[PDB]
Amino acid sequence: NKLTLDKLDVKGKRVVMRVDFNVPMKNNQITNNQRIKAAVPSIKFCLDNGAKSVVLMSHLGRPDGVPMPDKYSLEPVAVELKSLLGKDVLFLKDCVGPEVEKACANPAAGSVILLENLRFHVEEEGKGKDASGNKVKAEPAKIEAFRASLSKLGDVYVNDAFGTAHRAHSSMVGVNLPQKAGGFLMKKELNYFAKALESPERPFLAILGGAKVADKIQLINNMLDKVNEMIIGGGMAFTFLKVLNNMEIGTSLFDEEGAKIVKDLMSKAEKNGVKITLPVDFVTADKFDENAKTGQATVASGIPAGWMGLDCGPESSKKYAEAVTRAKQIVWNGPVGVFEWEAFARGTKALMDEVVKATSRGCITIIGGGDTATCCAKWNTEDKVSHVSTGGGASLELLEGKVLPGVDALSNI
Repeated sequence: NKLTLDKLDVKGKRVVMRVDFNVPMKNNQITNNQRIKAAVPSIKFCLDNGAKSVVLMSHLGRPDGVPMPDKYSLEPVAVELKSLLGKDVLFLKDCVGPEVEKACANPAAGSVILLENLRFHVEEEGKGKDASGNKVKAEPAKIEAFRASLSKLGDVYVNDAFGTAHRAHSSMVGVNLPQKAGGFLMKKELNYFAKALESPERPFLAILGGAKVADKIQLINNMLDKVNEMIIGGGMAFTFLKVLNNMEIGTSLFDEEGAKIVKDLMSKAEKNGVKITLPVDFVTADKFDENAKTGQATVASGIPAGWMGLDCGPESSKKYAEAVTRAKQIVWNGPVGVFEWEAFARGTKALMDEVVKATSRGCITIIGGGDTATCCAKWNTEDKVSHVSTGGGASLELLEGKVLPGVDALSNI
């Protein structure tokens, strides 16, 4: 088992903390601060408990190992963190090197420091692209030196970067300090998912939605071994329906590879006892546009040639709601329509309504990061579900039954 922050003594200690501050940005400003807010409990605990410093490190975006200060700087995050903490945050223009080590060597007590984007250095990922666009690999001596440098910035290490936990990057697995502790966010996220996977309240419903089938196959198979019911929604559903029901789907997404295995998936579900709920009706569009002409369809009518399905219809929302009603635990990963466009948002919104009502009556409702978490912000329901994950990719890994290097790298207890 793993060391965690609650058991760590930080008094008079410099804490180097990996966080996931890889927040959505637009035009040099933050569009969603949840990832930042999510780390505050760990940071506050360190400060409250006497830490000399807290040195925060993260990536932002995918600069691919070249400094891109004008495009992918973490400077705005520092400003936002200050607002959230109500305490000053010193932003450094790099993450390693002699000046950074000196700045972090013995700061004034209580100092909060945010380093520049780790991914400005190829050593963080271990690979990248040069300024010319060439793929490159980092060199071993250089990668060790990068890790050594980060390790100097603190006396103890905390990893609260749940969002990044799937990445075996230098900041994430390569810090060499005597104590390497999981932070409060890391703990909370893992604990929600482990329980869902291992010991769920039942019935356990998974709601999976998305465009493709092919890239959810490990997810669906693993989940089919854990759940009692599954809703398969969004664009991916058309593959199941074309295969299963001989449905005419028009220009709707169709996954040729996935089509090959739909029956195998259904057969597994039937063997395991899992009830599969697919959509039975749709909102149609003449093209993939917010302002497309719209229509309605059912599995039986088909979708007319040249049209595409972009949301489920009211009959599907009904059927989805029945499954939600039965559930004692829910994991929801994926919207069931093109939620960012009004004409195609009704299915997702209705489903959100149901999940919120479920929570109120004791359902454990866990919302996967990414698009599903985005819907929670959009519709202001972040506090009306049990858990809104900060980590869409990381949580998909957990849902697929895979290990997280970021976790595994922590100190054993």
